[PDB]
Amino acid sequence: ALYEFVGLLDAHGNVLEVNQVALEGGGITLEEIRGKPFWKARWWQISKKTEATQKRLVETASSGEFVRCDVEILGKSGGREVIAVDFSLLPICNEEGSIVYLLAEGRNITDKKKAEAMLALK
Amino acid sequence: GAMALYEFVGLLDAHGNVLEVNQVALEGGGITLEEIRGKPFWKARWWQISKKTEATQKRLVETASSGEFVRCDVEILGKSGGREVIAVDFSLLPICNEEGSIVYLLAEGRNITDKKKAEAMLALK
Repeated sequence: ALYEFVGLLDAHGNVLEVNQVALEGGGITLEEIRGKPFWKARWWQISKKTEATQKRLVETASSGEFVRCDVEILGKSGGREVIAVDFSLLPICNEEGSIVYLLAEGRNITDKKKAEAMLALK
Repeated sequence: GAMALYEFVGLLDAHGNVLEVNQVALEGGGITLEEIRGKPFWKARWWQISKKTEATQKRLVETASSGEFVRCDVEILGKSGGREVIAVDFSLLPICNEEGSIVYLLAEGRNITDKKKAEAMLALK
């Protein structure tokens, strides 16, 4: 559905723009994180594993690969509280096909109706 | 400095309705996001120098909405809270999702006013 959180990154994952709702959820101001890697921002700082995971998702998108996965973030009450989020990274190319930005999107799934994945039988 | 690499940017939906705009663009136009959110980009005050400028921006957004990349120079009410005209190198990038469907348009612009002034001076014969 239309995102709840959204951010624009350059192709190295550095933060360019972030909507107010995401900044309020993480307890972060844009000026504090702008120009620096997205994985360093507080949303991704539950642990060294969550940080590393997000750096890896940014590397995958920076390569042209679309990312979608459920993740946990410090994303509620000014960075105090963990929420689960459906998270996506869209590589944005220019007319020649070179990746120039990344779009980070998320929606809070903490109250979303419990859903079943499609699992292979084999 | 380090951040000079980017100036105005906005995120539109696939039909050009406004979703997000950065503060440099809003302050330069004297516009708040709430006056323009969910309504066509070409109705926002940057593009209202005349009916011509508005009609061209609507064409540019329809071009990008069809999946084509747009870049060209334009003039906007984009300095001193919308009070002054600046020339801008303006681009719209259609953004596709994983299935290849257009989901958003990225609007970017850089102020090239001093740049055109300099080109005109170097052009003097």
